[PDB]
Amino acid sequence: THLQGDGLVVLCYHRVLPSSRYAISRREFAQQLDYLRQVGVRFVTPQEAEDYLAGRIHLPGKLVLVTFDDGDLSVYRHAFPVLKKRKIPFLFFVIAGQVGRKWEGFSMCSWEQIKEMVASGLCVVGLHTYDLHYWDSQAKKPVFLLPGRERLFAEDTARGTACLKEHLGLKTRYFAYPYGFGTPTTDEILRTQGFSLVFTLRAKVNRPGDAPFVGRVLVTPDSWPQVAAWAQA
Ligand SMILES: [Cl-]
Ligand SMILES: [Zn+2]
Repeated sequence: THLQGDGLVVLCYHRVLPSSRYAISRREFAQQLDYLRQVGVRFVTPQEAEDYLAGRIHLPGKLVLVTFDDGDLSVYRHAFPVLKKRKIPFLFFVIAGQVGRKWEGFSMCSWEQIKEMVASGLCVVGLHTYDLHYWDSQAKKPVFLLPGRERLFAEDTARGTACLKEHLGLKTRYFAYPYGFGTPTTDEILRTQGFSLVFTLRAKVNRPGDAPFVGRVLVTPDSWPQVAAWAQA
């Protein structure tokens, strides 16, 4: 996690929970947001981020976009009140086919709960596949990057966008790769299906002219000092 200079850093959170893996505590989460704001970081909307990275609106200074991956209930139960009380926008990348279910041991937000967050004007929902968030340990890569799977990826993506449109009544501009990475083949499928931004877990400071690709910092105990130092600097 190497971060220097003015530009857009995009944070990737998953769960806001007290005892789980890939989770940050409610208290710690709020303290992180507070610290960033305290030292002068500007929190940006997904639309602002797109116009910034596309250099279509113009700059300046130190920018941050908050994002969450998967659809965990804790985003509604614990993250959302923190965000709402601070009026901080965020992008929620959901596994559209796992919404309203238990997924890998965790309750997911329901559609009612996602809708309520969208209604606040703070939450924009993106797609995190429909139901292709699976890892192949034999091949050491995600199922959607396995050979001969480009068709399956295209169909899943189209299903995901259709599903979000049906529930939220909105075209889906934003996509996040499960496990953080794609190929030129999958990038192109996303482009032709109308996505304006494609988010990865490449930890970098994003600058105007980087669109459509956005590097995100996965927030961990080890990566936070780097973001905080970058912010304070
Ligand atoms: Cl929860
Ligand atoms: Zn994920």
